[PDB]
Amino acid sequence: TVTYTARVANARFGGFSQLLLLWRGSIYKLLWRELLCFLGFYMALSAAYRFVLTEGQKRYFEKLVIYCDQYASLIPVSFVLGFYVTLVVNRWWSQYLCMPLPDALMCVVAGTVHGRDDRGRLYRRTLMRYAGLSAVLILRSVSTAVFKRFPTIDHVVEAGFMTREERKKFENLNSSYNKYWVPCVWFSNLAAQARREGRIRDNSALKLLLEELNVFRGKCGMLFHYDWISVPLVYTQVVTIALYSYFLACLIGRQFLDPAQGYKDHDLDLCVPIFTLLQFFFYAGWLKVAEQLINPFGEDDDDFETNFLIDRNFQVSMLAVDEMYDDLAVLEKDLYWDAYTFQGSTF
Amino acid sequence: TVTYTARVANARFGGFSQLLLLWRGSIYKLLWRELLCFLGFYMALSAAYRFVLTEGQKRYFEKLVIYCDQYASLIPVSFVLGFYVTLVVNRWWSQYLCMPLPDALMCVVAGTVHGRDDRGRLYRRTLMRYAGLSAVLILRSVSTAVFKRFPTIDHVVEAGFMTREERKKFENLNSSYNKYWVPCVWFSNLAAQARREGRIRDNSALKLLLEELNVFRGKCGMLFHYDWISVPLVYTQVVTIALYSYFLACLIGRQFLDPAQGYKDHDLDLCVPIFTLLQFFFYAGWLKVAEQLINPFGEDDDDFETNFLIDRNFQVSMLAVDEMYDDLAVLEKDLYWDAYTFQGSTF
Amino acid sequence: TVTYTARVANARFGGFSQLLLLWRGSIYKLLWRELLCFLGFYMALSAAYRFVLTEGQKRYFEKLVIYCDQYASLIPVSFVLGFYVTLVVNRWWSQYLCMPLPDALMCVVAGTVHGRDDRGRLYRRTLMRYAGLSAVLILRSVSTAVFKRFPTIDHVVEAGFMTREERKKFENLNSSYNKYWVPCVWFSNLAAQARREGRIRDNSALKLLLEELNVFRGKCGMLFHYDWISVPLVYTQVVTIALYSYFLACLIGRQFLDPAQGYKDHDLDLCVPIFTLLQFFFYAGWLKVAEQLINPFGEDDDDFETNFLIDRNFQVSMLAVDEMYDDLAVLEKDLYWDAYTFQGSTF
Amino acid sequence: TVTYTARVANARFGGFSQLLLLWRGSIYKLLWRELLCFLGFYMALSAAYRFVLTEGQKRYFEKLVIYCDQYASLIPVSFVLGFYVTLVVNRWWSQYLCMPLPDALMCVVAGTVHGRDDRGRLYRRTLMRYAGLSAVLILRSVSTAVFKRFPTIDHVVEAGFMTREERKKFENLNSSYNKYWVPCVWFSNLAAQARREGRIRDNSALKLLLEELNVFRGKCGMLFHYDWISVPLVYTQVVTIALYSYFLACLIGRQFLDPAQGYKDHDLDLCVPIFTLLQFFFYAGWLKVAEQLINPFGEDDDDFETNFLIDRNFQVSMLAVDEMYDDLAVLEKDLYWDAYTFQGSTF
Amino acid sequence: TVTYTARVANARFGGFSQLLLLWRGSIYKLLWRELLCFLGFYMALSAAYRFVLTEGQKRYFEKLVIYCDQYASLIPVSFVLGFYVTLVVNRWWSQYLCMPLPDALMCVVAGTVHGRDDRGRLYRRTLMRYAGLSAVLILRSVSTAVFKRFPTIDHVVEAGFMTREERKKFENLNSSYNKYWVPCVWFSNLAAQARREGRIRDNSALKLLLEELNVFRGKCGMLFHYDWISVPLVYTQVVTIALYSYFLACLIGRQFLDPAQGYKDHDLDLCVPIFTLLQFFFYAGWLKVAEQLINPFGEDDDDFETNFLIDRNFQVSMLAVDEMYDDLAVLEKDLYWDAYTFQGSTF
Ligand SMILES: C[C@@H]1CC[C@@]2(OC1)O[C@H]1C[C@H]3[C@@H]4CC=C5C[C@@H](OCCC(CO)CO)CC[C@]5(C)[C@H]4CC[C@]3(C)[C@H]1[C@@H]2C
Ligand SMILES: C[C@@H]1CC[C@@]2(OC1)O[C@H]1C[C@H]3[C@@H]4CC=C5C[C@@H](OCCC(CO)CO)CC[C@]5(C)[C@H]4CC[C@]3(C)[C@H]1[C@@H]2C
Ligand SMILES: [Ca+2]
Ligand SMILES: [Ca+2]
Ligand SMILES: [Ca+2]
Ligand SMILES: [Ca+2]
Ligand SMILES: [Ca+2]
Ligand SMILES: [Cl-]
Repeated sequence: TVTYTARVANARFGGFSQLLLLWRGSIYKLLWRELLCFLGFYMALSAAYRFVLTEGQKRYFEKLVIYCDQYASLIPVSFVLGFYVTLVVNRWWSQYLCMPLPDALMCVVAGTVHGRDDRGRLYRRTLMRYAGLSAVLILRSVSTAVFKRFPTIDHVVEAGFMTREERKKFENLNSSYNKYWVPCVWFSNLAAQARREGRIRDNSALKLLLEELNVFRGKCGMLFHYDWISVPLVYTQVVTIALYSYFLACLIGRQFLDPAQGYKDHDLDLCVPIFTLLQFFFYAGWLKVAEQLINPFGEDDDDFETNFLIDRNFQVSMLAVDEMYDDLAVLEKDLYWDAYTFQGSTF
Repeated sequence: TVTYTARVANARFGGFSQLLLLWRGSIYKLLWRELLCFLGFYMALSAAYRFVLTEGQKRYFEKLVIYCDQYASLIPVSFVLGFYVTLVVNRWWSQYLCMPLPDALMCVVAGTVHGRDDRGRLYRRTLMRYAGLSAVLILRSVSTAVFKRFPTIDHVVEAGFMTREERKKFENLNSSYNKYWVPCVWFSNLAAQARREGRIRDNSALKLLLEELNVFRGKCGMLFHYDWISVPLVYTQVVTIALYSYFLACLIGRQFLDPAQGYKDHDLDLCVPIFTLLQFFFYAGWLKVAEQLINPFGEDDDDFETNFLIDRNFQVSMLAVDEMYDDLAVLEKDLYWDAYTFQGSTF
Repeated sequence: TVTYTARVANARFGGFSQLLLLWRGSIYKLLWRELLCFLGFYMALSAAYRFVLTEGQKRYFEKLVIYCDQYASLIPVSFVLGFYVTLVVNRWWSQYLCMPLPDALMCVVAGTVHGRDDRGRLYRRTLMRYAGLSAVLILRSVSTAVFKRFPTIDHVVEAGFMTREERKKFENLNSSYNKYWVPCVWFSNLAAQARREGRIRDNSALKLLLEELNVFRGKCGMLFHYDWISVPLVYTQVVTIALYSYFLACLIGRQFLDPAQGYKDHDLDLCVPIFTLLQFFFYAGWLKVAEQLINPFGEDDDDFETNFLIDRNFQVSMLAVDEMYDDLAVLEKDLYWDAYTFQGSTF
Repeated sequence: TVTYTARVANARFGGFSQLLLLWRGSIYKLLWRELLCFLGFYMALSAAYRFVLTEGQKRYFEKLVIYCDQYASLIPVSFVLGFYVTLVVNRWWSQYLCMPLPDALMCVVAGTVHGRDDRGRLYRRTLMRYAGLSAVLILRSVSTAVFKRFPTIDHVVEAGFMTREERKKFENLNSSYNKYWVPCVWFSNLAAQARREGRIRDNSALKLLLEELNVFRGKCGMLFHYDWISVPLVYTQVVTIALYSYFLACLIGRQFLDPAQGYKDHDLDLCVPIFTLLQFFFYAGWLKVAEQLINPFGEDDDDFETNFLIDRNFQVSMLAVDEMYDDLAVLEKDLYWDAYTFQGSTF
Repeated sequence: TVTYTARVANARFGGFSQLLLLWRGSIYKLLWRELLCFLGFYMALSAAYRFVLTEGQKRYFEKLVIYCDQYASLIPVSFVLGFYVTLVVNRWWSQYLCMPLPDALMCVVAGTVHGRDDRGRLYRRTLMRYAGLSAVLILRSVSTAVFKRFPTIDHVVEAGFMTREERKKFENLNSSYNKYWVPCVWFSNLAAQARREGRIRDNSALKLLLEELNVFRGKCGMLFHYDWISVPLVYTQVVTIALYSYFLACLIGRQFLDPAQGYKDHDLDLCVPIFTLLQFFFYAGWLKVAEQLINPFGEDDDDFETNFLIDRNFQVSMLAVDEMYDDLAVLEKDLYWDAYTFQGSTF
């Protein structure tokens, strides 16, 4: 993730111009290789036309150039690319919203799972750790960065998310499917035990805990579903073929022809297809943004900070339910007990 | 479902090019027959024009070709196809989200339906099996693959989803409508019996069970509703007619005319309508993707893995509520009891 | 509703071609009269030009034809029609989702309203009947088919949805507004009485009943709101005028002119405006689909099966809460007590 | 609101033609003045060109007309207008859904706030009146029609929504912000008092009451938010300027030039820019529909019936919670105790 | 925020014309500098062409002007700008809806946290202050205006949102991440203490309090998420480059050429590119609106009134839970105890 929200807080005279100087997360970084390849093929064709081909071959090449310039418009590149990019961006933001966060759960646990003794600390810490462990399991399933951080379950155990007895129980479970859900079942069982023990003081608190657990588990499952059900491969293939075929057609039909032949709209030889290069920049860049966003759990610059989120979530959960439990400041009268640096339209 | 999420985790230089070599779930697999038929008709017309027709017939054919090339644009193919494909894709993802999953229910059941004896196991297993049975009934109603797997209720009984006494009760029920909802009513009655027996320890736990059951049942009903209320037949007919009429018009108007006649934009005979073939590829492929996605419960490559989901859901449910019930590891102090391979914009 | 979901389960070679042979719910059925009228006016104009008008009148008519062919594009028909049709289709699916269903309520009632005696049956049956009666009242308010089935409240009483004492109470209520909500208030009062009687065993069950009742009542009210707040009349008028004016302009400007005059793009007299007829087919058909979908509660082929849904809902509700109450098969060990015809991307 | 839902229940041969004869809520009513002004300016320019200007001035005017006809397309009128109108329509339907309705609250109150004596009637009536009063306060804040009906709080008191003691408490509250929320706090306090008194029999009923109250209050607040956060003024200014500049350009460039000069596409003087008038009709009408819908709480024909809704809501609430409380017909066996005027795709 | 909702309550003859005279929040204010710069560069180029260049240089410049006028259309400015602006506007309204409001919480607290003594006042005031403090912490994290108002935590303490003992606890918490969530954990702990003390009379009231707290905390977290996950930098760069390159191309290709050369569509020298200036106005203004809306928490005219909302929320919360607690007017019979200044379609 490359944040620039502060740089654009106000609409200024040089508003988005200063963002053109950024390299990390930029279009230049994603596109300079493809732009160089396109320019190289174009200049190879141009050099062949200018220096290699004979006169009759040049006339045939000019006819082919005019033909391909005229009929390259039949490719619905904008049509297919717009549909694809809209689909990808919608999936991208939805996938970000699907990352499980322990904040609601840690608030409920701190308010509902009681006891200053070691057993209450154990209960709260273990419930939050089960939530974090489910998040880690699904994230290493769906994110290449998290997988590189946790390539084995041994790594997860060594990171403190799973104990060794829990590891024995986890691997002893007979299932051929992804086991990210197992800590959620552990959470339900442990919450039931805590309620039966009296650590959870009422059935409504247990119900609230289970509801928040199910929200968290639903987010994990939604991450799994997005990972499994890709954007349909046929759409990806079609948009890739549209871009490729259109720009090969442009490699042919955007060539500068000899102005001495008097071809219409061919009388200025600039030797560099600046507008064709710009059009490639925009269309291929749109496709590259979809390429980067289609799996936001990879290791692109603008891909989500999954490992950072894991660390933040674990630290904040443990702070909230262990250090902060029953640790309020004394009830104090505030400053305005006895009370800077629109009403409506029709009034 | 053809997953390629890992292949596109990062935006690479050969980003989507390597996906063009895939055959299963590809545009080539869905479109090669139609492309061959279009090319065959085009070449039949071209051969007739080149070898069969007389000179005056050729002149009339050339006039007709110019006319149809000019006025084929009056067909709003892009207009109708874009609307249709957007509608289909939205319905497709919504339908995937409507498939019932037992994960929330299994967590609630494991946390709320109690007893290590055989009767508690029976309660938990039977509740999860009722959920799975409702899912199977609606899926065999709406999915051709699931129907081929369960062509009769006898098959459902032999798969273990329904017992024979339950089969007698099920077929003895007098209804002319789909009975997918019956196991949900069985679930409500059994949950009430469990609460009355004391296996469910509180009324809030029963309420949570019923709420999750109603979420599951609503997903089953939404599957039924999507199956019943098709995309309006008139839209399908209109987009099919638009594509067909436009490409018959192109079969006429994209023909290569004799360059000796000096017709404008007709001076290069390439003998193969490469750009017309590409345009057919893209437009007919868009329509074929809608065709494949319109019923995502069939047996296309990218159709949903309904039978796999049935098997996974049943196995995971039975694991969660029977093997994993009250089977926690002992409460253990974690690694960070005494504590790898952004704050905000305005700060 | 004309369902064809099974016919399109798989994307086949003759995928959507076989749907072109359907008549019920088809574009041909909705559009053949308008297409005939357009063709008749076109041929009347063509006959007048070919046989009636003098030479100077023909020259003026040709100038007018060229003018209207050129400047008919100034009408933003595609612009207005696309907006209108998207709005209509979104409202259409939302309206289908707003039809009240008793399934959640019948599950809750079967699980919460208890007693095998006649009084418990009376309670459950009456609660489900109040829900069904509210649905019937709003549906006959908003659906012409349901109104034809229930043109008076006497018809509703004779159908068994309302008793005669309930009819006296209902008509004795002093209100000038639609009374569809009255059975929902009856439902709340009866649920409160059942809880006070002990038939509902706990306050959380009563709360769940009231929440599901409020979901049902909200769906009825949303049906009323969609019926009241039409698509803005000005949009309907504007799109109708756009279509009409554009196609009158085409009646003028698509006429075949005498090829002997050497007008550009006028040298082939086909005598039948096949592409203009196709364009009318597509644009007027789009408008006709919006026309049919704008009120999905009428008696069009693809309009919702409201009376079928009423009958199904009543039958299923009465089955669920009366025949199926406390009628479980004995708890039996399933087939897999001692256990046919993807893990993740980063693994 | 101008309802025509019944007129379009079925797609008929004269489907939308009969809606063109309506005047209230029509495009003609909203647009005839602007259309007359545009036509008057056009005819003033045409008269000046035809009768006033000299020959050289006519030649310069013709050159200017050709220039402005060519380059008026550079104004992205369709681009900006489509975005703006989509935004406005989405906000419009969302704003309608945000109007608070007391139906859920009246059902809950009738089912939960008990007592046939005068005190129970007082409780139920006062709770529903607090809800209605909050609705009235926010509506007179946001709706000009409701403000004209209630220009002072004295008018609200005289309408029976607020008592005089409540008026003293209301105006004695020290706040510079809109006080629409005050009756909701009164509602919470009164519900707590009723529960403490025993009129509300259980804590779950109180919780349900507070949840429905918070839904109602959230709808009131959402009305306030929509009133405050307008569609960004810069979008309104930009679309207004786009329309105005484009149609001034058309006033210049759509003028009929002397056909004797042989200007291309200028050889038929119709003296009336029928297609330009139609284009103005459609584009300016689109803008006028956005103008009417942007504040749906004004006094346009298609603006919401806010005062009617206030009256209906108050009457129905008082009927539901006072006249209908504990006023059920005796539990009676229905007609089908001993039982007119689709199963699935894969079956 | 620049509200003009009242000015557009009705669609009037001078409907949006009167909004063109506004300066604050206007397009003129956001765009006059860029428009002046574009016009200055255009006139510099025009002066060079008219007065500086030689005849052969003029001919080459004219050829370049024609080339750039023709091929500047290859830049998909409308394509990229429309996508970007739609994304920005959707994020903008979602971000407004994400601002936390204490209204639901203050209603619940006033109805559930009891006691007229000083301790009950302390409880209610402190809970509402914790909510407000969480809102302030996240807002100063995400909003530059709120940060300028609260550049240090000392400023927050001096504003009364945080006490000094709470400040010691807050800074003593060991975390490297944003601590906006800490007052929510304080809220949960204090609510648990109040329930254990008997100030909260039932477990369902505590559950409702925790649910509303979690809604509030989720809104704060969603503000953090929107601040962190910017609109992808590559989209911003691409749209900025598209606009810039297109309008530099127009600086070249919109130049008025010498009409004596007889270039087609170059025969009227107006010396001022009025239509090019208008096109720049619209396209660059669209981009500037996205620029202003992309971070709606800055200090633009139409940016949200975050500090006003902070003050309003705190004042209203303290009024609702302290001044208004258990302060009802006596239950009084209303005016209509013994009872001004549509039924359905199918009836
Ligand atoms: C861009 C993409 C990559 C490269 C490439 O694909 C697309 O670009 C294509 C363009 C082709 C050339 C077009 C024109 C001619 C003239 C012809 O002359 C006929 C005889 C003559 C004598 O009188 C009649 O007038 C000889 C062949 C030649 C040079 C083609 C060679 C192959 C080329 C380079 C193709 C190559 C594979
Ligand atoms: C399609 C919709 C329904 C029908 C209809 O509306 C639109 O279509 C319109 C077309 C009109 C005709 C256009 C051309 C001429 C030539 C003119 O000749 C001038 C003199 C001449 C002598 O030298 C100068 O050259 C005489 C009149 C005539 C025939 C029009 C008659 C009315 C018609 C049929 C209109 C009719 C009401
Ligand atoms: Ca990525
Ligand atoms: Ca399929
Ligand atoms: Ca209809
Ligand atoms: Ca209005
Ligand atoms: Ca801003
Ligand atoms: Cl609850």
